[PDB]
Amino acid sequence: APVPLDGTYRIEIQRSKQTYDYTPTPQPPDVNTWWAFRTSCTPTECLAAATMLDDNDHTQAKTPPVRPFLMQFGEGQWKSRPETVQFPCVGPNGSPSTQATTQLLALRPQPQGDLVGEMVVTVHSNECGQQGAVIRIPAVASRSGDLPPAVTVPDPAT
Amino acid sequence: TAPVPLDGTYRIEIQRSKQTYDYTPTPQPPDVNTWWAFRTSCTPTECLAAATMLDDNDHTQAKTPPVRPFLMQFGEGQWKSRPETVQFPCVGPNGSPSTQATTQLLALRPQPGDLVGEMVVTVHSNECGQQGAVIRIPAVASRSGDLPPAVTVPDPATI
Repeated sequence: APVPLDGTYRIEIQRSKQTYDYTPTPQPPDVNTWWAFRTSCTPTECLAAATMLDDNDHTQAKTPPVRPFLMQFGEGQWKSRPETVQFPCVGPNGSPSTQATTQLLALRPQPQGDLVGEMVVTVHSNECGQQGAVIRIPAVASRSGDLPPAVTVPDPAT
Repeated sequence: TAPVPLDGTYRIEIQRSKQTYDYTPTPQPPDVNTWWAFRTSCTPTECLAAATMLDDNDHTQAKTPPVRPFLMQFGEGQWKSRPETVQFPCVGPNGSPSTQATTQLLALRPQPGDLVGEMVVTVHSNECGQQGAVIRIPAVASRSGDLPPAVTVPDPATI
């Protein structure tokens, strides 16, 4: 004979505390993407461009053509341009919505030819109560071989 | 000859973003140079560094009164300090002085043994029309010798 639920109740869902049931693989899984990179260096500044490759086949360009990934080196790191991305979300009230975000990738080179850095997501609007929140996601890039013959990369300077 | 008279309402527009300094062979404004006594503590999980600020006239001495110890943490290929919430005076698009809420930090990327990076100032309020503006200032740090004997640095893991 449980005590009856009668009346107004506030229900509080503590999302910041959510956990996954143990599993020996990252949850959510990492996002792995393959890129054909090319670099153009003036004696003033360096730019790199990247064409996205297919996940089922790293020998082929991804179709339809993904916009070329532009990165610029400066102040010790590679950094892409902030992309203004809309983002679905759920507000503190349960109501689904969408919030405005800036996303970029920063990548810092290491001796052996690998890079380490992060993706940075910034929320600019407050539809879901997160205006001003900054999410950082660790990132690793490693060169796994040379350009695939079937794939062009445009000149970064153009 | 005699000029056309100024009579009536006039809008005056001052294009600050286009301000320039009269030529001078030194950076304007001048670089800010500051000296720091650093010490590092690395666990196999994460590394921290702390720094005591040294005196502007005499690099052998701690700056007084004691500046808060400069905390930096290494992660994802760089040294980064914690965002300091700093109020900043400013003038709005209307001329009225005011002050805006800013977040400031320093990021420093190590090089084969110097460091290079930037200070990042973010504006969080809109009293001067700059909410969301991000200012980046290039930064260079170089080790110019050892710890001065007259100067302690706290353990980074303290606090």
